[PDB]
Amino acid sequence: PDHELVVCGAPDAAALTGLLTRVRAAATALSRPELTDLAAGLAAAHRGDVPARFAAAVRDADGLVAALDRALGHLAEGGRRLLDAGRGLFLVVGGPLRVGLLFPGQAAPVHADRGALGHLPAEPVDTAVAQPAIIADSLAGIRWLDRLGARPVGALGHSLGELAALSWAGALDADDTLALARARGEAMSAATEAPSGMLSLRADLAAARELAAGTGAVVAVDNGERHVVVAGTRPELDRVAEAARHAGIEATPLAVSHAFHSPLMAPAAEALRRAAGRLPWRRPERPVASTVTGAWWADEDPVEVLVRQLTGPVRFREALGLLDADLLVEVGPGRMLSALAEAAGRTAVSLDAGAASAAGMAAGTAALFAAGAVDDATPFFAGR
Ligand SMILES: [Cl-]
Repeated sequence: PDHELVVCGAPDAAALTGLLTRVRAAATALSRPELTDLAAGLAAAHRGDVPARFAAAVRDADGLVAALDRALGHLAEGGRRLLDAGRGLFLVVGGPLRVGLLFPGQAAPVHADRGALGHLPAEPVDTAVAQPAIIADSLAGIRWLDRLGARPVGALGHSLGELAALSWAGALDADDTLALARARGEAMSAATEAPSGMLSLRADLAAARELAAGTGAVVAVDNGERHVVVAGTRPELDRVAEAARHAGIEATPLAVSHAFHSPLMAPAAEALRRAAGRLPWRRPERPVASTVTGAWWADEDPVEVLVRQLTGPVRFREALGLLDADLLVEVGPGRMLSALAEAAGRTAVSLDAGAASAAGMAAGTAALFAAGAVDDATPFFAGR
């Protein structure tokens, strides 16, 4: 792999300081192969009840020494919790922490991302292909969490990702979830009755509703105080873009040929209802914060919820606020939701399941171990 995962731990902070000092001395000038041997040994030796924990994803021995210097500096100042998702460095004394899962949906590319630089097109996703492709990578990430025995507090899924979150929660098996994703992507790829799309606003929900009022456009995706997407026909979107320029709000056209999460998706929701009502749904057994209802899942009919999902807004801000978690781990390809969660002020890292780079699998697994949601990092060293 291109990133190595280095874990260890000790009974308390003073003991962890001693151990990290020793690992730092031993790491200076190790070759890559030597680093892998050290890391594989440390994962074998530091598993089970490991009270105080360090984990880092590193490119090389110098990266490891850098990460240890940061962790040592932290402990020296009496710190007991250092969570740096963007550097894949995690240190926790007195855990476990609460870890929540994020299940992504389809990417939301900008139509013509400048470039000149703006201060001075992209093709839409093929949704019938993309939806089952993303769900397959998320189901691979759930298998990784199952191999590790992960113990998160709850999950949420963005749009499509709610299907994976329900599968993780036991409402539907993997094969049925993948088949439902195929059906959903086929339904949602059908043309809308008239040309339509989506427009991203750097603004909050009330500001978006003010710009959309009277235009025909509607809120499609509520991602947070800094990001709301509206949807509608092209004339409707043009009204909002004009209103946004007058109000001084940045409106960015997205590369999509559908007003997803608007009433123009009603025909697709009818087709989805047929596919969904044929499945042996079960009550979820783990907490799911729905981005359809903005509330915890509780005895809902899944057919009704997943059908009105298509026409109503994605309540990612509300669902993310419900999920009480010191650390979030994204379980899916890419880092779409970790980016969204970071923009809401939360700490998040992506496993980036199915990626060429082991960057995400090393960082994500480091986060799960240091937070105490998994007890054993040896699966990262298996079967290379
Ligand atoms: Cl709302």
